[PDB]
Amino acid sequence: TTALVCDNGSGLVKAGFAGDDAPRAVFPSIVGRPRDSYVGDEAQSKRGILTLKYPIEHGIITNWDDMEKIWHHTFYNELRVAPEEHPTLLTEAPLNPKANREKMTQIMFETFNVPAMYVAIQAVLSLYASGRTTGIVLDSGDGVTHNVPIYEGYALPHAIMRLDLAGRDLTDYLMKILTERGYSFVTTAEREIVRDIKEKLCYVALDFENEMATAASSSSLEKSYELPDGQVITIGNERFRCPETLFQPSFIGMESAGIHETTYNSIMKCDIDIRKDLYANNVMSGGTTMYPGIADRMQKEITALAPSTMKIKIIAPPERKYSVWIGGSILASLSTFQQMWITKQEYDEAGPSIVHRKC
Ligand SMILES: CO[C@H]1[C@H](O[C@H]2/C=C/C=C\c3coc(n3)[C@H](C)[C@H](OC)C[C@H](O)/C=C/C=C/C=C\[C@H](C)[C@H]([C@@H](C)[C@@H](O)C[C@H](C)O)OC(=O)\C=C/C=C/C=C\C(C)=C\[C@H]2C)O[C@H](C)[C@@H](O)[C@@H]1OC
Ligand SMILES: Nc1ncnc2c1ncn2[C@@H]1O[C@H](COP(=O)(O)OP(=O)(O)OP(=O)(O)O)[C@@H](O)[C@H]1O
Ligand SMILES: [Mg+2]
Repeated sequence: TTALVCDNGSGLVKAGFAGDDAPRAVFPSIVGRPRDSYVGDEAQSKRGILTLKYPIEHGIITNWDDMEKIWHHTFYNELRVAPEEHPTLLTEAPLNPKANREKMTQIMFETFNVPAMYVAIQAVLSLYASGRTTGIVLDSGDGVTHNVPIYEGYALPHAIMRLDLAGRDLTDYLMKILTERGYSFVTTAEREIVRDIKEKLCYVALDFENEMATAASSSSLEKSYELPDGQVITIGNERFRCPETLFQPSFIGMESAGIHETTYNSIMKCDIDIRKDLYANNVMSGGTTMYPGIADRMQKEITALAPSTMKIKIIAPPERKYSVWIGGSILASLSTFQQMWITKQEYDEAGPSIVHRKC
Protein backbone atom coordinates (compact mmCIF):
# COMPACT_ATOMS: atom_id res chain seq x y z
CA THR A 1 0.00 0.00 0.00
CA THR A 2 2.17 2.87 -1.30
CA ALA A 3 1.03 6.43 -0.42
CA LEU A 4 0.78 9.00 -3.22
CA VAL A 5 2.07 12.59 -2.86
CA CYS A 6 0.71 15.23 -5.23
CA ASP A 7 2.04 18.82 -4.82
CA ASN A 8 -0.08 21.07 -7.08
CA GLY A 9 1.49 24.44 -7.98
CA SER A 10 0.56 27.45 -10.10
CA GLY A 11 3.06 26.43 -12.77
CA LEU A 12 3.99 22.81 -12.00
CA VAL A 13 2.46 19.63 -10.63
CA LYS A 14 4.99 17.53 -8.68
CA ALA A 15 3.65 14.02 -8.03
CA GLY A 16 5.01 10.68 -6.94
CA PHE A 17 5.34 7.99 -4.33
CA ALA A 18 5.89 8.37 -0.58
CA GLY A 19 9.36 7.00 0.21
CA ASP A 20 11.05 8.31 -2.95
CA ASP A 21 13.54 11.17 -2.60
CA ALA A 22 12.10 12.97 -5.66
CA PRO A 23 8.81 13.31 -7.54
CA ARG A 24 8.41 10.83 -10.39
CA ALA A 25 6.27 13.21 -12.48
CA VAL A 26 6.77 16.97 -12.93
CA PHE A 27 4.65 18.70 -15.59
CA PRO A 28 2.79 21.97 -16.27
CA SER A 29 -0.48 22.78 -14.42
CA ILE A 30 -2.31 23.47 -17.65
CA VAL A 31 -5.46 22.19 -19.29
CA GLY A 32 -6.02 22.82 -23.02
CA ARG A 33 -9.17 22.62 -25.12
CA PRO A 34 -9.51 23.12 -28.89
CA ARG A 35 -10.76 26.18 -30.89
CA ASP A 36 -12.24 16.74 -25.08
CA SER A 37 -9.04 18.11 -23.47
CA TYR A 38 -5.27 17.77 -22.92
CA VAL A 39 -3.06 18.18 -19.84
CA GLY A 40 0.55 18.83 -18.93
CA ASP A 41 3.30 18.42 -21.50
CA GLU A 42 0.85 17.42 -24.26
CA ALA A 43 -1.24 20.61 -23.77
CA GLN A 44 2.01 22.62 -23.97
CA SER A 45 3.02 20.58 -27.09
CA LYS A 46 -0.26 21.51 -28.79
CA ARG A 47 -0.54 25.11 -27.41
CA GLY A 48 -0.87 26.63 -30.92
CA ILE A 49 -4.29 24.95 -31.47
CA LEU A 50 -5.50 25.05 -27.81
CA THR A 51 -6.81 27.59 -25.31
CA LEU A 52 -4.69 26.85 -22.24
CA LYS A 53 -5.91 27.51 -18.68
CA TYR A 54 -4.13 27.54 -15.32
CA PRO A 55 -6.55 26.12 -12.74
CA ILE A 56 -4.29 27.28 -9.87
CA GLU A 57 -3.61 31.03 -9.51
CA HIS A 58 -1.23 32.31 -6.82
CA GLY A 59 -1.30 28.82 -5.29
CA ILE A 60 -5.14 28.76 -4.96
CA ILE A 61 -7.39 26.46 -7.02
CA THR A 62 -9.85 28.69 -8.95
CA ASN A 63 -11.09 26.24 -11.65
CA TRP A 64 -12.41 23.01 -10.11
CA ASP A 65 -13.56 21.29 -13.33
CA ASP A 66 -10.03 21.71 -14.78
CA MET A 67 -8.45 20.75 -11.45
CA GLU A 68 -10.30 17.38 -11.66
CA LYS A 69 -8.74 16.72 -15.13
CA ILE A 70 -5.21 17.51 -13.77
CA TRP A 71 -5.74 15.04 -10.92
CA HIS A 72 -7.19 12.43 -13.29
CA HIS A 73 -4.15 12.86 -15.57
CA THR A 74 -1.73 12.71 -12.59
CA PHE A 75 -3.19 9.42 -11.34
CA TYR A 76 -4.01 7.54 -14.56
CA ASN A 77 -1.50 8.85 -17.14
CA GLU A 78 1.57 10.16 -15.26
CA LEU A 79 1.78 7.86 -12.20
CA ARG A 80 -0.10 4.97 -13.85
CA VAL A 81 -2.09 4.04 -10.72
CA ALA A 82 -5.65 3.30 -9.66
CA PRO A 83 -6.62 6.52 -7.01
CA GLU A 84 -8.82 3.99 -5.10
CA GLU A 85 -5.94 1.76 -3.86
CA HIS A 86 -3.65 4.54 -2.59
CA PRO A 87 -3.73 6.99 0.35
CA THR A 88 -3.15 10.41 -1.23
CA LEU A 89 -1.43 13.40 0.43
CA LEU A 90 -2.24 16.72 -1.28
CA THR A 91 -0.76 20.13 -0.58
CA GLU A 92 -2.18 23.66 -0.24
CA ALA A 93 -1.22 27.33 -0.20
CA PRO A 94 -0.96 29.41 2.98
CA LEU A 95 -4.25 31.24 3.82
CA ASN A 96 -6.13 28.74 1.59
CA PRO A 97 -9.94 29.20 2.08
CA LYS A 98 -11.96 26.57 4.04
CA ALA A 99 -14.28 26.07 1.01
CA ASN A 100 -11.25 24.91 -1.08
CA ARG A 101 -10.22 22.42 1.69
CA GLU A 102 -13.72 20.80 1.63
CA LYS A 103 -14.13 20.80 -2.20
CA MET A 104 -10.64 19.27 -2.53
CA THR A 105 -11.55 16.61 0.05
CA GLN A 106 -14.99 16.01 -1.53
CA ILE A 107 -13.48 15.48 -5.02
CA MET A 108 -10.83 13.05 -3.61
CA PHE A 109 -13.43 10.79 -1.87
CA GLU A 110 -16.53 11.19 -4.11
CA THR A 111 -14.87 11.35 -7.59
CA PHE A 112 -11.48 9.54 -7.23
CA ASN A 113 -12.80 7.24 -4.43
CA VAL A 114 -9.41 7.34 -2.59
CA PRO A 115 -9.10 5.00 0.46
CA ALA A 116 -7.69 7.95 2.50
CA MET A 117 -6.27 11.48 2.12
CA TYR A 118 -4.66 14.35 3.99
CA VAL A 119 -3.93 18.01 3.11
CA ALA A 120 -0.78 19.76 4.35
CA ILE A 121 0.44 23.34 4.04
CA GLN A 122 3.24 23.56 1.49
CA ALA A 123 5.53 25.79 3.55
CA VAL A 124 5.17 23.48 6.55
CA LEU A 125 6.27 20.56 4.32
CA SER A 126 9.36 22.50 3.14
CA LEU A 127 10.25 23.23 6.75
CA TYR A 128 9.85 19.48 7.52
CA ALA A 129 12.12 18.74 4.51
CA SER A 130 14.82 20.83 6.22
CA GLY A 131 14.67 18.83 9.51
CA ARG A 132 12.79 21.58 11.41
CA THR A 133 9.40 22.23 12.96
CA THR A 134 10.12 25.90 13.85
CA GLY A 135 11.31 28.57 11.40
CA ILE A 136 10.22 30.97 8.68
CA VAL A 137 9.90 29.71 5.11
CA LEU A 138 10.30 31.83 1.98
CA ASP A 139 8.35 29.87 -0.68
CA SER A 140 8.74 31.34 -4.20
CA GLY A 141 7.42 29.42 -7.21
CA ASP A 142 5.96 30.34 -10.61
CA GLY A 143 2.98 32.56 -9.66
CA VAL A 144 3.44 33.67 -6.02
CA THR A 145 6.01 34.21 -3.25
CA HIS A 146 5.09 33.78 0.47
CA ASN A 147 6.76 34.24 3.84
CA VAL A 148 5.34 31.74 6.33
CA PRO A 149 6.51 31.79 9.95
CA ILE A 150 5.90 28.46 11.66
CA TYR A 151 6.05 27.52 15.35
CA GLU A 152 6.29 23.83 16.24
CA GLY A 153 4.41 22.53 13.18
CA TYR A 154 1.85 25.37 12.93
CA ALA A 155 1.84 28.20 10.44
CA LEU A 156 1.09 31.57 12.06
CA PRO A 157 -1.64 32.98 9.74
CA HIS A 158 -1.57 36.54 11.19
CA ALA A 159 2.15 36.86 10.18
CA ILE A 160 2.07 35.46 6.61
CA MET A 161 3.26 37.82 3.83
CA ARG A 162 2.28 37.41 0.16
CA LEU A 163 4.06 38.91 -2.84
CA ASP A 164 2.40 38.52 -6.30
CA LEU A 165 5.78 38.23 -8.03
CA ALA A 166 7.59 34.98 -8.87
CA GLY A 167 9.24 32.92 -11.69
CA ARG A 168 6.68 33.66 -14.45
CA ASP A 169 7.41 37.39 -13.94
CA LEU A 170 11.17 36.84 -13.82
CA THR A 171 11.02 34.98 -17.16
CA ASP A 172 8.93 37.80 -18.67
CA TYR A 173 11.44 40.32 -17.31
CA LEU A 174 14.51 38.42 -18.64
CA MET A 175 12.78 38.29 -22.00
CA LYS A 176 12.04 42.09 -21.86
CA ILE A 177 15.60 43.14 -20.84
CA LEU A 178 17.09 40.85 -23.54
CA THR A 179 15.05 42.71 -26.21
CA GLU A 180 16.07 46.10 -24.72
CA ARG A 181 19.69 44.92 -25.21
CA GLY A 182 18.93 43.86 -28.81
CA TYR A 183 18.02 40.14 -28.74
CA SER A 184 14.84 38.80 -30.42
CA PHE A 185 12.49 36.48 -28.46
CA VAL A 186 8.99 36.57 -29.93
CA THR A 187 7.20 33.18 -30.19
CA THR A 188 5.87 31.07 -27.28
CA ALA A 189 8.48 28.45 -28.28
CA GLU A 190 11.13 31.16 -27.86
CA ARG A 191 9.77 31.97 -24.39
CA GLU A 192 10.64 28.44 -23.26
CA ILE A 193 14.26 29.15 -24.28
CA VAL A 194 14.33 32.31 -22.10
CA ARG A 195 13.00 30.25 -19.15
CA ASP A 196 15.89 27.80 -19.83
CA ILE A 197 18.48 30.65 -19.95
CA LYS A 198 17.13 31.97 -16.58
CA GLU A 199 17.49 28.53 -14.88
CA LYS A 200 21.07 28.01 -16.24
CA LEU A 201 22.83 31.42 -16.20
CA CYS A 202 20.92 33.76 -13.83
CA TYR A 203 22.27 34.41 -10.29
CA VAL A 204 21.85 36.90 -7.43
CA ALA A 205 24.51 39.57 -6.93
CA LEU A 206 25.89 40.01 -3.40
CA ASP A 207 25.97 43.80 -4.01
CA PHE A 208 23.87 44.95 -6.99
CA GLU A 209 25.66 48.24 -7.75
CA ASN A 210 29.19 46.76 -7.44
CA GLU A 211 27.96 44.05 -9.85
CA MET A 212 26.21 46.62 -12.13
CA ALA A 213 29.29 48.90 -11.83
CA THR A 214 31.61 45.90 -12.58
CA ALA A 215 29.34 44.92 -15.51
CA ALA A 216 29.94 48.31 -17.22
CA SER A 217 33.76 48.08 -16.74
CA SER A 218 34.42 44.37 -17.54
CA SER A 219 33.54 41.17 -19.53
CA SER A 220 34.22 38.81 -16.55
CA LEU A 221 30.47 38.22 -15.89
CA GLU A 222 29.63 37.18 -19.48
CA LYS A 223 28.29 33.75 -20.37
CA SER A 224 27.32 32.18 -23.72
CA TYR A 225 24.15 30.18 -24.43
CA GLU A 226 23.55 27.96 -27.46
CA LEU A 227 20.05 28.37 -28.93
CA PRO A 228 18.30 25.27 -30.35
CA ASP A 229 19.32 26.36 -33.91
CA GLY A 230 23.09 26.26 -33.10
CA GLN A 231 23.55 30.06 -32.82
CA VAL A 232 25.45 31.22 -29.71
CA ILE A 233 24.33 34.32 -27.71
CA THR A 234 26.14 36.17 -24.86
CA ILE A 235 24.34 37.52 -21.72
CA GLY A 236 26.18 39.70 -19.18
CA ASN A 237 24.37 41.79 -16.54
CA GLU A 238 20.95 40.24 -17.42
CA ARG A 239 22.12 37.16 -15.44
CA PHE A 240 22.03 39.12 -12.13
CA ARG A 241 19.49 41.84 -13.10
CA CYS A 242 16.94 39.13 -13.96
CA PRO A 243 16.54 37.87 -10.09
CA GLU A 244 17.27 41.32 -8.61
CA THR A 245 13.52 41.94 -9.12
CA LEU A 246 12.85 39.68 -6.11
CA PHE A 247 14.77 42.21 -4.00
CA GLN A 248 13.62 45.30 -5.97
CA PRO A 249 10.07 44.75 -7.26
CA SER A 250 9.99 48.28 -8.76
CA PHE A 251 12.02 46.73 -11.66
CA ILE A 252 8.67 45.48 -13.05
CA GLY A 253 6.51 48.39 -11.78
CA MET A 254 5.43 46.92 -8.41
CA GLU A 255 5.28 49.10 -5.31
CA SER A 256 5.66 46.24 -2.76
CA ALA A 257 8.72 45.41 -0.67
CA GLY A 258 11.36 42.89 -1.66
CA ILE A 259 11.79 39.36 -0.31
CA HIS A 260 14.28 40.52 2.37
CA GLU A 261 11.82 43.15 3.65
CA THR A 262 8.77 40.85 3.65
CA THR A 263 10.86 38.28 5.54
CA TYR A 264 11.75 40.87 8.15
CA ASN A 265 8.17 42.18 8.34
CA SER A 266 6.88 38.63 8.76
CA ILE A 267 9.27 38.03 11.67
CA MET A 268 8.29 41.33 13.37
CA LYS A 269 4.58 40.37 13.14
CA CYS A 270 5.35 37.37 15.40
CA ASP A 271 5.64 37.15 19.16
CA ILE A 272 8.98 38.53 20.42
CA ASP A 273 10.01 35.35 22.35
CA ILE A 274 10.17 33.27 19.10
CA ARG A 275 11.91 35.81 16.78
CA LYS A 276 15.41 34.49 17.65
CA ASP A 277 14.29 31.11 16.35
CA LEU A 278 12.80 32.53 13.15
CA TYR A 279 15.98 34.49 12.33
CA ALA A 280 18.09 31.36 12.96
CA ASN A 281 15.80 29.23 10.76
CA ASN A 282 15.10 31.05 7.48
CA VAL A 283 14.34 28.23 5.02
CA MET A 284 14.08 28.78 1.24
CA SER A 285 11.83 26.67 -0.96
CA GLY A 286 10.45 26.68 -4.48
CA GLY A 287 12.03 26.94 -7.91
CA THR A 288 12.45 30.72 -7.83
CA THR A 289 14.79 30.34 -4.80
CA MET A 290 17.25 28.33 -7.00
CA TYR A 291 19.48 31.28 -8.07
CA PRO A 292 23.09 30.89 -6.90
CA GLY A 293 24.06 33.58 -4.38
CA ILE A 294 20.48 34.08 -3.13
CA ALA A 295 21.28 32.67 0.36
CA ASP A 296 24.29 34.99 0.86
CA ARG A 297 22.30 37.99 -0.37
CA MET A 298 19.41 37.24 1.98
CA GLN A 299 21.97 36.68 4.81
CA LYS A 300 23.39 40.15 4.13
CA GLU A 301 20.01 41.95 3.78
CA ILE A 302 18.37 40.47 6.88
CA THR A 303 21.61 41.25 8.80
CA ALA A 304 21.20 44.96 7.87
CA LEU A 305 17.55 45.08 9.10
CA ALA A 306 17.74 42.76 12.13
CA PRO A 307 19.28 43.63 15.48
CA SER A 308 22.91 42.42 15.59
CA THR A 309 22.05 40.50 18.81
CA MET A 310 20.27 37.95 16.55
CA LYS A 311 22.00 34.97 14.96
CA ILE A 312 20.85 35.02 11.30
CA LYS A 313 20.95 31.81 9.31
CA ILE A 314 19.57 31.05 5.82
CA ILE A 315 19.01 27.40 4.92
CA ALA A 316 18.75 26.79 1.19
CA PRO A 317 19.20 23.06 0.51
CA PRO A 318 20.23 22.02 -3.07
CA GLU A 319 16.97 20.03 -3.56
CA ARG A 320 14.73 23.05 -2.62
CA LYS A 321 13.04 23.17 -6.03
CA TYR A 322 11.05 20.15 -4.73
CA SER A 323 11.27 20.49 -0.94
CA VAL A 324 7.47 20.74 -0.56
CA TRP A 325 7.18 17.40 -2.35
CA ILE A 326 10.07 15.91 -0.32
CA GLY A 327 8.36 17.10 2.89
CA GLY A 328 5.22 15.28 1.77
CA SER A 329 7.12 12.10 0.85
CA ILE A 330 8.67 12.11 4.34
CA LEU A 331 5.43 12.86 6.19
CA ALA A 332 3.41 10.18 4.34
CA SER A 333 6.17 7.59 4.99
CA LEU A 334 5.94 7.84 8.82
CA SER A 335 4.18 5.15 10.85
CA THR A 336 3.20 7.83 13.39
CA PHE A 337 1.45 9.62 10.51
CA GLN A 338 -0.65 6.58 9.47
CA GLN A 339 -3.41 7.53 12.02
CA MET A 340 -3.54 11.21 10.88
CA TRP A 341 -5.01 10.17 7.46
CA ILE A 342 -8.68 11.00 6.90
CA THR A 343 -10.17 7.60 5.95
CA LYS A 344 -13.05 6.87 3.51
CA GLN A 345 -15.15 5.64 6.48
CA GLU A 346 -14.55 8.88 8.48
CA TYR A 347 -15.49 10.97 5.44
CA ASP A 348 -18.64 8.88 4.81
CA GLU A 349 -19.94 9.74 8.33
CA ALA A 350 -18.63 13.33 8.84
CA GLY A 351 -18.58 14.86 5.31
CA PRO A 352 -16.13 17.40 3.77
CA SER A 353 -15.86 19.45 7.03
CA ILE A 354 -13.82 16.57 8.58
CA VAL A 355 -10.71 18.13 6.91
CA HIS A 356 -10.65 21.17 9.28
CA ARG A 357 -10.52 18.92 12.40
CA LYS A 358 -7.71 16.57 11.24
CA CYS A 359 -5.49 18.92 9.10
C1 LIG B 1 16.24 5.41 4.54
O1 LIG B 1 15.54 5.25 3.31
C2 LIG B 1 14.40 4.39 3.32
C3 LIG B 1 13.11 5.21 3.42
O2 LIG B 1 12.94 5.72 4.75
C4 LIG B 1 12.99 7.15 4.90
C5 LIG B 1 11.94 7.84 4.05
C6 LIG B 1 12.31 8.89 3.30
C7 LIG B 1 11.34 9.55 2.46
C8 LIG B 1 11.58 10.60 1.67
C9 LIG B 1 12.83 11.38 1.40
C10 LIG B 1 12.71 12.43 0.53
O3 LIG B 1 13.96 12.98 0.45
C11 LIG B 1 14.76 12.25 1.29
N1 LIG B 1 14.07 11.24 1.90
C12 LIG B 1 16.15 12.76 1.30
C13 LIG B 1 17.04 11.73 2.01
C14 LIG B 1 16.25 14.21 1.83
O4 LIG B 1 17.23 14.90 1.04
C15 LIG B 1 18.58 15.04 1.52
C16 LIG B 1 16.50 14.44 3.35
C17 LIG B 1 15.24 14.86 4.07
O5 LIG B 1 14.79 16.14 3.61
C18 LIG B 1 15.49 14.86 5.57
C19 LIG B 1 14.54 15.33 6.36
C20 LIG B 1 14.64 15.28 7.80
C21 LIG B 1 13.52 15.52 8.49
C22 LIG B 1 13.51 15.42 9.94
C23 LIG B 1 12.47 15.66 10.74
C24 LIG B 1 11.09 16.10 10.28
C25 LIG B 1 10.93 17.52 10.83
C26 LIG B 1 10.03 15.07 10.70
C27 LIG B 1 8.59 15.67 10.67
C28 LIG B 1 8.02 15.39 9.28
C29 LIG B 1 7.63 15.22 11.78
O6 LIG B 1 8.07 15.83 12.99
C30 LIG B 1 6.16 15.59 11.61
C31 LIG B 1 5.26 15.05 12.72
C32 LIG B 1 5.17 13.53 12.78
O7 LIG B 1 3.94 15.53 12.48
O8 LIG B 1 10.56 14.51 11.91
C33 LIG B 1 10.02 13.27 12.43
O9 LIG B 1 9.43 13.40 13.49
C34 LIG B 1 10.06 11.90 11.88
C35 LIG B 1 10.72 11.37 10.84
C36 LIG B 1 11.58 12.01 9.85
C37 LIG B 1 12.03 11.27 8.83
C38 LIG B 1 12.92 11.88 7.84
C39 LIG B 1 13.57 11.35 6.78
C40 LIG B 1 13.70 9.92 6.38
C41 LIG B 1 15.02 9.58 5.75
C42 LIG B 1 12.75 9.00 6.66
C43 LIG B 1 12.83 7.51 6.39
C44 LIG B 1 11.59 6.84 7.00
O10 LIG B 1 11.92 4.46 3.14
C45 LIG B 1 11.93 3.79 1.88
C46 LIG B 1 10.58 3.13 1.62
C47 LIG B 1 13.08 2.78 1.91
O11 LIG B 1 13.07 1.99 0.72
C48 LIG B 1 14.40 3.54 2.05
O12 LIG B 1 15.50 2.63 2.07
C49 LIG B 1 16.57 3.01 1.20
N1 LIG C 1 17.30 26.37 -11.39
C1 LIG C 1 16.36 27.33 -11.43
N2 LIG C 1 16.69 28.64 -11.38
C2 LIG C 1 15.75 29.61 -11.43
N3 LIG C 1 14.42 29.37 -11.52
C3 LIG C 1 13.96 28.09 -11.57
C4 LIG C 1 14.94 26.99 -11.52
N4 LIG C 1 14.24 25.86 -11.59
C5 LIG C 1 12.93 26.18 -11.67
N5 LIG C 1 12.77 27.52 -11.65
C6 LIG C 1 11.47 28.22 -11.75
O1 LIG C 1 10.57 27.90 -10.69
C7 LIG C 1 9.22 27.99 -11.15
C8 LIG C 1 8.48 26.72 -10.72
O2 LIG C 1 8.75 26.47 -9.33
P1 LIG C 1 7.67 25.83 -8.30
O3 LIG C 1 7.26 24.46 -8.75
O4 LIG C 1 8.35 26.07 -6.97
O5 LIG C 1 6.38 26.77 -8.46
P2 LIG C 1 4.85 26.28 -8.38
O6 LIG C 1 4.61 25.42 -7.17
O7 LIG C 1 4.39 25.78 -9.72
O8 LIG C 1 4.11 27.72 -8.27
P3 LIG C 1 3.54 28.49 -6.96
O9 LIG C 1 4.35 28.00 -5.80
O10 LIG C 1 3.79 29.94 -7.31
O11 LIG C 1 2.09 28.09 -6.93
C9 LIG C 1 9.31 28.21 -12.67
O12 LIG C 1 9.05 29.58 -13.00
C10 LIG C 1 10.73 27.84 -13.02
O13 LIG C 1 11.28 28.53 -14.14
MG1 LIG D 1 4.10 25.56 -5.06
